Parts: sequence; structure tokens; C-alpha cells
Amino acid sequence: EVQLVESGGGSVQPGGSLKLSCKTSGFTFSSYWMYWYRQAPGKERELVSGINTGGGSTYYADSVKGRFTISRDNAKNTLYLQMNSLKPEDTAVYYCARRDRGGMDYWGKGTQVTVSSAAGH
Ligand code: NA
Repeated sequence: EVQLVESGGGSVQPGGSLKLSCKTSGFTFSSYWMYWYRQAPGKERELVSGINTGGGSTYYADSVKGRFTISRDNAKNTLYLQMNSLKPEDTAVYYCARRDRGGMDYWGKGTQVTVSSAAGH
């Protein structure tokens, strides 16, 4: 079965950094564009970033430009999101997704990121 599994979430200080991983199995990852989405409190789901097969970013949301970097490792079949200069409003469940025209969408279960002044340093 197709598997997408996010990890790397947790609590982090405002201004801090986190790197999320989306480890995949059960399909030819290197053939697909891949995406990060997020679901924040009281808001609609938001597309964060997309990446093409060869590992070039296709898109960043205005809200994350200059702070986040999408990347992939086709040898490990893993997608990443490096997040920097985190803000309270980046608190959300983050999801990786495989989506393509006339194909079936697949989503991970998501990972919680919490940007909090009470986070460990
Ligand atoms: Na896709």
C-alpha cells in the first residue's frame, strides 16, 4: 500500500527551526511531484510548498517564502520541509501529500508542530 509518514514535529521556540520528514514506501516516489500542507487552528487547510521530481521547488506559500525549504532525497524516497524563523502562526498539523491529475490523492496522518514561548530551547 502507499505509505506517507510525517515525522520531526514537536514544540519549538518562536524564531527557531525544525526539519520535517515524510518517509514513503509502496510506490515510485521519484516519479511524483510532492506537497506539504498544513492545518492551523480555526483556518482552512493551506498549501505550504510543492516540489518536482528532480527536486526543484515548484511553489511556496507567501506565508513561508524566505523561511522554509522543501527538498527530497530520491535515494531514500523521503520528502523534507526545513522550517526557519518560526512564528506562533506556523503552529499547525503538517501533512505530506501525493496528488496528480486523474490519479488518486494520498496523505499522511500528519505531524503536529507547536511554536510556543514555553518550548524547550
Ligand atoms: Na503528485
